[PDB]
Amino acid sequence: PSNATFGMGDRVRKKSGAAWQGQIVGWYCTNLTPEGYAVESEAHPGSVQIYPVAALERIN
Amino acid sequence: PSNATFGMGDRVRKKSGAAWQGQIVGWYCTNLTPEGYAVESEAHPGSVQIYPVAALERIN
Amino acid sequence: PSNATFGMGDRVRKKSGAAWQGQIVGWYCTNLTPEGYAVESEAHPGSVQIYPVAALERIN
Amino acid sequence: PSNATFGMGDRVRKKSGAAWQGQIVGWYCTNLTPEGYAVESEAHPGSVQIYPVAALERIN
Repeated sequence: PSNATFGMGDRVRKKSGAAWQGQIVGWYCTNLTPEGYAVESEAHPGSVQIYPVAALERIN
Repeated sequence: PSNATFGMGDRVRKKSGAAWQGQIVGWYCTNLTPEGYAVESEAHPGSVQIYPVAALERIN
Repeated sequence: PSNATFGMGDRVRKKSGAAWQGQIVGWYCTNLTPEGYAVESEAHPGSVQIYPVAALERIN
Repeated sequence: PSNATFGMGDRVRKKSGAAWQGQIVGWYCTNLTPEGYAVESEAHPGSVQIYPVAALERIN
């Protein structure tokens, strides 16, 4: 999107707390989370978790 | 999207099993769920659940 | 349990952020969340969310 | 429990669809899922998902 932090296919991980890592497969927006992403785990195919942008970091 | 069953803001509910109802706030796609939606509950603001298109119906 | 903050059937709600309210239906424990509860929403029968004890408050 | 299919610490996996594998860390019961388990992924420490007994199999 002309503005999003990440794009479909970006490989990301959660920065802290419970772990999660995999590819960006989607997106969501609410008043509480105005920029959120859906992420399919690379260890467990098919399982997707949603998180706010702040919780995620791209993997370099 | 030039093709999606639902659009942001559509009011939907789960057709069966565990209940869920509210507005479409997002979208996701995986091999397992090639057309999925994120839905923020209208009863519990801020809480979003993700589901495959098949599980949802627009509320008329 | 001879020690738990809440019991099955306790009516609770999330204290802040995304909302959630309903009855305690279960329990879990990990290193990250050594005291956690499963809660079935009272607005959406059948839908359960899990949270750490800290996030919940009994409803008086 | 004098009756449960699995016990805390059992190593299990989801039988089909989205994958999930790890240890049993908890339990829940609703009318919809009268026997459910919380499972912490062994690939993503700290992340727990809940499922009905039917969806899981112990790993031998």
